[PDB]
Amino acid sequence: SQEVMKNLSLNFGKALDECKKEMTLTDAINEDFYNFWKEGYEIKNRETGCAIMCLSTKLNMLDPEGNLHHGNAMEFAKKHGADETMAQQLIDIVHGCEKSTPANDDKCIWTLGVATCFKAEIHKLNWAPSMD
Ligand SMILES: COc1nccnc1CC(C)C
Ligand SMILES: COc1nccnc1CC(C)C
Repeated sequence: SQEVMKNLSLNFGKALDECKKEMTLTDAINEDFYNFWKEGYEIKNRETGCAIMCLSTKLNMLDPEGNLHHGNAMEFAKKHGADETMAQQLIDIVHGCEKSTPANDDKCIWTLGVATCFKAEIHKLNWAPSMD
């Protein structure tokens, strides 16, 4: 549900400010986060992939190679209002996109691709939120 996905994204984003400092990241990234769930919007900045990976890691959802920890990702979904069935769905999508996205040494870019694949799957389900 959109409503859930809205709360997830707001909460995934909360620690952005800490990552900064910790990464040297710019304001191109805030424009990418602000626009993320916009239909057809396309993330072009490498450094936004870096920021997602830093956020996910800080939430214990990511191993040091960029892959999803499925258990921890379920725990994060459930903490923010996803029931079981929605959470496991979110998980099957990230995992599916992990498998489909070309492998890449550049974790930041690979993370872009996964996050793009994910966003597209979520619009398809009619779950992408309107983030004011
Ligand atoms: C795990 O990452 C997430 N999980 C659920 C919802 N939103 C995101 C992130 C965004 C949009 C930055
Ligand atoms: C956990 O969220 C994530 N984990 C790894 C890479 N990308 C994201 C964003 C998604 C899944 C949209």
